[PDB]
Amino acid sequence: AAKDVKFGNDARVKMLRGVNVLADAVKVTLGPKGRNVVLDKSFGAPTITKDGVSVAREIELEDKFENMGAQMVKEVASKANDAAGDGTTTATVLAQAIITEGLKAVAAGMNPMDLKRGIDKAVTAAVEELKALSVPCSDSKAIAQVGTISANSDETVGKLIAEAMDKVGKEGVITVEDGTGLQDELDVVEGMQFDRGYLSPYFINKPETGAVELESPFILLADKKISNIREMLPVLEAVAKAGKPLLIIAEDVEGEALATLVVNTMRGIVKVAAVKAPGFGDRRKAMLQDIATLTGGTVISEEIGMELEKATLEDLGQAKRVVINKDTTTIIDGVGEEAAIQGRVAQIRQQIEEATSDYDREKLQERVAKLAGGVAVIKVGAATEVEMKEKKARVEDALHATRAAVEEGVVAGGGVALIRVASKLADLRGQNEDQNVGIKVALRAMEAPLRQIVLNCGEEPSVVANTVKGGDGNYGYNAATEEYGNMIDMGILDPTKVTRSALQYAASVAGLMITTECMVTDLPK
Amino acid sequence: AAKDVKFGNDARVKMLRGVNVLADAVKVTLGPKGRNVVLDKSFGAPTITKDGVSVAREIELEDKFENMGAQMVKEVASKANDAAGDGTTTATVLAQAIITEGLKAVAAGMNPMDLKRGIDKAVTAAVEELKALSVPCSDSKAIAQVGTISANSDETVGKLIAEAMDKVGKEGVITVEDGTGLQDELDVVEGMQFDRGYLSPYFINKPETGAVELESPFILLADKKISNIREMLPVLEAVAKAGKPLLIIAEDVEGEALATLVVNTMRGIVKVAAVKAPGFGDRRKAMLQDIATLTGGTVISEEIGMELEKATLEDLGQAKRVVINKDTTTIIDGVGEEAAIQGRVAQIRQQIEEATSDYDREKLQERVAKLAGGVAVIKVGAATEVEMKEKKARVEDALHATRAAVEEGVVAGGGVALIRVASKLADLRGQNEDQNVGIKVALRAMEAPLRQIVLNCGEEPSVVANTVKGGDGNYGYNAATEEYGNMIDMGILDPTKVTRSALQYAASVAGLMITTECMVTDLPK
Amino acid sequence: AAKDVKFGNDARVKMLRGVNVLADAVKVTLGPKGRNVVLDKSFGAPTITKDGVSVAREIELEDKFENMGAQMVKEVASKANDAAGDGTTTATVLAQAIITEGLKAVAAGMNPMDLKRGIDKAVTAAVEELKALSVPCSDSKAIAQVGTISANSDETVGKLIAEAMDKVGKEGVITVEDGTGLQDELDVVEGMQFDRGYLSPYFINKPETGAVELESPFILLADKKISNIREMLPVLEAVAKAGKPLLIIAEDVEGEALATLVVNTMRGIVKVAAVKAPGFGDRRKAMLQDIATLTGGTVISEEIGMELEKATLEDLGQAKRVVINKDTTTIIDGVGEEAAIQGRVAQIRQQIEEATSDYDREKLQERVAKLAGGVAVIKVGAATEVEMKEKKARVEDALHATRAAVEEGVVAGGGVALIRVASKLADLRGQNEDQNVGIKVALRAMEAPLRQIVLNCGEEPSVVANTVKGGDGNYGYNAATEEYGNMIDMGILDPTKVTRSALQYAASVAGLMITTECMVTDLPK
Amino acid sequence: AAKDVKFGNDARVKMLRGVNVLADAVKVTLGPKGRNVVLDKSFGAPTITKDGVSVAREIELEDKFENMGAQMVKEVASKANDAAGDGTTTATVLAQAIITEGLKAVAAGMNPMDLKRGIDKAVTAAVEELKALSVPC
Ligand SMILES: Nc1ncnc2c1ncn2[C@@H]1O[C@H](COP(=O)(O)OP(=O)(O)O)[C@@H](O)[C@H]1O
Ligand SMILES: Nc1ncnc2c1ncn2[C@@H]1O[C@H](COP(=O)(O)OP(=O)(O)O)[C@@H](O)[C@H]1O
Ligand SMILES: Nc1ncnc2c1ncn2[C@@H]1O[C@H](COP(=O)(O)OP(=O)(O)O)[C@@H](O)[C@H]1O
Ligand code: BEF
Ligand SMILES: [K+]
Ligand SMILES: [K+]
Ligand SMILES: [K+]
Ligand SMILES: [K+]
Ligand SMILES: [Mg+2]
Ligand SMILES: [Mg+2]
Ligand SMILES: [Mg+2]
Ligand SMILES: [Mg+2]
Repeated sequence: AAKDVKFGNDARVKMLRGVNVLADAVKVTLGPKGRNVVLDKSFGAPTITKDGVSVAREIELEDKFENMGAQMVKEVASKANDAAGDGTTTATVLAQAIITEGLKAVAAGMNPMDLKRGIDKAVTAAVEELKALSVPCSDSKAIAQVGTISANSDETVGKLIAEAMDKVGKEGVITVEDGTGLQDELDVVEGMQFDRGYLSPYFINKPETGAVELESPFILLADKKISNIREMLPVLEAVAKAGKPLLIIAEDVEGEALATLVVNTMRGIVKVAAVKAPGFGDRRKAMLQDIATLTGGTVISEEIGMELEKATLEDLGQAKRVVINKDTTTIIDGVGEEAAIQGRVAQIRQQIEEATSDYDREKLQERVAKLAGGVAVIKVGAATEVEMKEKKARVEDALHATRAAVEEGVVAGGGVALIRVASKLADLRGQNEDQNVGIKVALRAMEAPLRQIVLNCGEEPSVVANTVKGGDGNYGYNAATEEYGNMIDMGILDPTKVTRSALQYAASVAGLMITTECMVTDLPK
Repeated sequence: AAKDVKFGNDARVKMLRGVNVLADAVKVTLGPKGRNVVLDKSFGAPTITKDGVSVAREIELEDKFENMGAQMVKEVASKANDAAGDGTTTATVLAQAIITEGLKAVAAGMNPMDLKRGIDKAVTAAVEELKALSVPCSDSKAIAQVGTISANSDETVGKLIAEAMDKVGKEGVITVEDGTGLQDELDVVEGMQFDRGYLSPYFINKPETGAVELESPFILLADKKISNIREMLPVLEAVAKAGKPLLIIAEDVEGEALATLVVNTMRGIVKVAAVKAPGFGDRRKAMLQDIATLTGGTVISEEIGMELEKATLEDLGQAKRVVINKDTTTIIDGVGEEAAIQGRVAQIRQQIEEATSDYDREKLQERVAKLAGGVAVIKVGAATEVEMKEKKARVEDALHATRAAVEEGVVAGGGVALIRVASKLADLRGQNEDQNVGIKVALRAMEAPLRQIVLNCGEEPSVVANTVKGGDGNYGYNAATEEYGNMIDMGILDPTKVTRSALQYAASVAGLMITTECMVTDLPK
Repeated sequence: AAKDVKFGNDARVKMLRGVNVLADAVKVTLGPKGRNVVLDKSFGAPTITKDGVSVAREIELEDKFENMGAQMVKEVASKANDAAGDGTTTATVLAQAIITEGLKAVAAGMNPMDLKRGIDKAVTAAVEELKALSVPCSDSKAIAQVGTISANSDETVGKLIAEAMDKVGKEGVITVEDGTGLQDELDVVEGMQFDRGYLSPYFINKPETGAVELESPFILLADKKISNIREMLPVLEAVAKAGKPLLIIAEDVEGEALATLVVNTMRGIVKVAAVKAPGFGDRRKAMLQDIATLTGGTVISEEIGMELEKATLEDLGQAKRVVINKDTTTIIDGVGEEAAIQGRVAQIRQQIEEATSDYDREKLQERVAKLAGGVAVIKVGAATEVEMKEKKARVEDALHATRAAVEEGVVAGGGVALIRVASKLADLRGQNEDQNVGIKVALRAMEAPLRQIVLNCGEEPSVVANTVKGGDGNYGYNAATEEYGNMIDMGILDPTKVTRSALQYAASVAGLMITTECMVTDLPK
Repeated sequence: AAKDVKFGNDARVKMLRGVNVLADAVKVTLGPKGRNVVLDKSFGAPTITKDGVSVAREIELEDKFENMGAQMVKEVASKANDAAGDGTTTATVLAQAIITEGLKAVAAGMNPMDLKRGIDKAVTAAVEELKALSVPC
């Protein structure tokens, strides 16, 4: 199809307009006191929200080049959120600040390479200072405090998270489910987790979380590529009985069988979830065999000459609950008999004793840790049902926050860590008058989060920013109570990973947009 | 799809225009002497109404942003009506007054946060004063007078309501049905009510009330999630015989089964009503078993290994009449034999004697109260049929009014309670010159109901408002007779819940619109 | 359909506009530091790329004559890339330079014949000088260095390529496959390669490479033209069992059977790849028989009176892996037993001893070398999977580079060889004042690659070009480190075939455009 | 009459565009290998000239902000012709170069008055050096 092509400043102005529209819509919700955005709906009353993810989801522009700019910033913010677990609006704010200043500089006649170099060196220095500023969070008390803070001053949630990480290790697997009464019950079962997501996004039955959930499902353990429906039709017919879902774990499922399964799921004949087998090479079969032993199943591989046609319900495995994420699959409470679990664990342990390679033994300890660690289950108790659901959501968010906090520590919240590092780095210089303009652009953009937070609350950003810069350590401004104080003592924290990820991804997208020479899109016809 | 995005005053002006159109259309019907609105119809002659609910239902705007404003106000007015049982037009009037003044203030340069704070504190003070004014209505005589007033001076309606509440308790279940002759007959049967509405809005066969009604229906007591039609085809086939409706009470019905049932109901092959089982956790099965023993049925649960395929008409329960609301299900006159119900009551009573927790014994007290209280039935007698239907509607509205009156008491009607509180609070002050503008906005908007009532009747609002403010207590203006006097003695009352709900929801929507920074809607294409 | 016809300068201006748009979009990505081009996508976030092939693929123009110019340059650039393995962007840059200057000269009144003659003689002289500069690369050490350089300083890739070419000869067959662990394993099996591509482009299941890949496929060895499906239904029905793909190698497949096979592949019933038999005449049957012996099959020829209807799985051959390219078919690890292979080799060797013609014996040595050489397999080992895939792609590109390097040697990269030859040929003269304008146009366009590389890096092209011209030998500019030095020592090489092919194809397309008198296209309706 | 008001960078880019139009017309005639400019005259035949002030006195633009820029830069050539009788193309070239680099420095956040003071100091020192560098003729 015929294309529209733009070069140079003509492309830059369109990207700048799109970025400004997106960020202007999204940034008014930053902080604890964000303003309201009314999002229209096809039918009924609109949606009034203070969340930036929701606002960014429904932002689409009629002009194609401005739409390119908006989508470019949006997908980088999504990447930052995925990597860190939080920080979409902050990353968007940083990206807009850097992009606006840098594109103004480029339009004046400066060398884009020098600006990009200055921005990159400023960001690297800031990241080093951020590492210097961070304080470790590894002991139980700090973990509980971080959980309570992330649960909006809910001490029970932090208590449960601390108990779970003390039970199954801080690097283990934790899952939350619905409870029965008002009691928060925690228990340990046998399971494992491997990083393979669903093959198609059309299998998702929980759009609230964007994940696939199965209750007491059968699993097909095929060590081959699925190529024809005729191979799986008897298995599908057997699964249709008793009304139980089926989980497909095989080497790969290509177009025709994937389309058949997607159509079946949409019309609801049989609910099927498909996931690729973990790993590759000769270790993939070991991973699959460990899964089969955990779930008490049988591996169907062409090497043994086994056919999916002659497969009954016996060969399938059974698990209590299975959760499939975008890029992660969790198996919880397999029915595989436990003495067989001990026998397999002992066998691979003896293999470990025979390991002669560093990488090989590392993979073997990975396998034994996955197989013998188990998973932790936290059951949410409440009086009514809606509060139980929102409490479960709070527990999930607190788990995501606590994982990053344990990974890299915590820094003062409210946007004051970036102010600390920017005030530290005020002496940084570049080799060129254009690399100096880039260094000033990146350091000026670290005050944007706190300034926008104070602006949303309704005070004067300049006075509060000056007062915070004048202080030292964790001195900062509490937006909820409109008073100053030590941010740690007021319980306003951010994990270091969130801040670092947001800053780095904003700088990345800004550098990509600064050195862009052409944009090609379809005609507006 | 591409979106249109507006910021700031550009959004505020559009919301203001939409709110003005909606409220100007709806407020001319307020009071006993409202004017006429001519609503067009697809075919034939128009509809002429003095009711604001009907007028608000058919208001749409061609401009998208103004339509967002109108729908925003309409949805909050509907919330107020649902919470209090009455007060849609009053809530719309209060909301328009506050929104207009506050948006004018915001456009002039005042700070939205301070305005919202002033409005909120004025409303809280008004609510406290309204609680101060209210007088109790708990004894039988006051209940009878409130019922008579709510039934347009119909003493028989109040007599029946007072008898029913003295019979089955002021917090019991009361239902009204069609009678046989001219006699108003009241009787007590065995029944239960639980707060679970219909699964889909397409099951409603009575658009006049917006409720589902079933006569002698069978009930399916399934303690499992229903997902495949093949589980229920035999049961549906059995139900199709004898031409009796079926009510589904289960854990949940997912996409395809719900769609199949909706299609079957729409084409009328079998009339089916679907409703979710009450509660959750381990108590949900207790409630389901109590329902089963009430209606003489059998619980079909996968734990016992029972299948819906091998289910005949025997396992189903039978009830004389079942009514389903938007969020409430009522079962009247179950065929369950009384000795089984009494033995169940004794069993849970012995459980209560063994209760060791306050909230646990609270659930148990709720259960025994629901199971042993029963329901009251009021049968409407009249000479003709149209008169009987109109009297039944009057009885229903009187029941809704009397419930709120018992819950929170009564205050003088005609809009004079709000004048009383506004005149009381004339000394209230704020911390800022912008919080003072907010306080004056909220207190000035409390005279809007009485002024609009007097304007609709045809007098001068200012003279009557001044005369009423001059008085004290229950002194007020009768719009029907154009005469002053004591409101209580002339029988013009409002429940305190209606006034409080209208004021609070109006202030809520006004605060939402004041602090709105962006509006995103689809392109007009 | 009605056409639009343009003559002379009206056609030239449109072609010039199209060529300018294409080259302006594509050339900003040239070198190690090319800028970014944002390519819109139908859904989601755009594509940001620094690769000229991707940018050139998605360029279409709304104007039809300008689109002729763009497609004309694009197709010749693709030819150059196919012939040399690299040099699409460089060929585009050279073509644009020559075309622009030559068309400017033509529009002024100079004779197109003389301009074309001058350009042709300048290019021939440059090719001779480029042959003079080239340094041979045939010994193992130079091969290893060339492989390492082409693999981005990856010594293991070069080591593997050198080992493979030392095993199976520098003119042998090399194939890369996915490995198992982290070990790079190299082995030799029995196979052959013949230059026959897929019959239809719809059989390709690997759009990343644009090739057909089959795993353990059956092959149909038919020595006749296939035209009726009824001949080939039973064989496909047999093939559908066990879910194995089928490779069709016959004299030719006409419209009906090819369409049926394409439809079957598209809907995924049976995966079929079709290829024409190699050669022609009486040698074609000998080649087909050699393939059949290699794969342990049976030739189905009408001369023996064999029918495809009475063909079972026995007559088909089996191979471990088969790869089909655009114009090349590779058979790897046939199941043909080795003693039969040796007997066949001895038989054709005895035939060679009886050869009495030079060309005939040349065909016989071709046959024996292809039959007895075998193929080399290189297996890529890595830790993760994405790394393994990227490394395999790097190995493939290094193989393409090393083949050309062995074929013709290497010259200094960065565009300094063309500067060397242009500075050598500054004394060249033509017979006419119009042939002198053509000679200056061709020599001025040889500095365009280095100037564009330096422009993309951010320096001043004139100063760097002058410094490079002042030097001698392999002195040149390193764009990655912005430092001068000897190009060989910094490891910036470029095969002579790539440069020669790019220059020649650019001159060809320029000469075609210069002597073009008319352009016929469809109406814009 | 009614007026049009432009603030900041918009004004500066319009002004620089006008400066560039006039300077690009004038600068093609500089040196031993400069060329001629044909000037249309309402009364008579066109004049073919290689003089800087003759070309500069002729330029007027359609846009009014760009016309302001051109009208301001024209005074350099006018004054140079009035004072020395020669050297007007060189003056125009220098003025355009200074304006371009100064606007680049201003867009980087510098104070224009301090830049102006620095330019003045540099030019004063330069004139002293030029006086020191001459020889009698
Ligand atoms: N009470 C508070 N006072 C000041 N800043 C706060 C407070 N609570 C949270 N914050 C800060 O506000 C930010 C949260 O903004 P949010 O809307 O969550 O955007 P994001 O999704 O990008 O994190 C965090 O950086 C946090 O440090
Ligand atoms: N005879 C009367 N004189 C004065 N006011 C009255 C009289 N009867 C009812 N009202 C008042 O009119 C209001 C009823 O208006 P209505 O049209 O029902 O609006 P809504 O549905 O919002 O209550 C009540 O607040 C009531 O106090
Ligand atoms: N480090 C370097 N310094 C200078 N020139 C380089 C360097 N690396 C590669 N080149 C040159 O850049 C060219 C590669 O450009 P490329 O984007 O690959 O275009 P093409 O696809 O036409 O080869 C080669 O001619 C090579 O000689
Ligand atoms: F143009 Be100047 F007068 F030499
Ligand atoms: K928020
Ligand atoms: K009315
Ligand atoms: K490149
Ligand atoms: K001159
Ligand atoms: Mg957040
Ligand atoms: Mg009413
Ligand atoms: Mg290349
Ligand atoms: Mg002169």
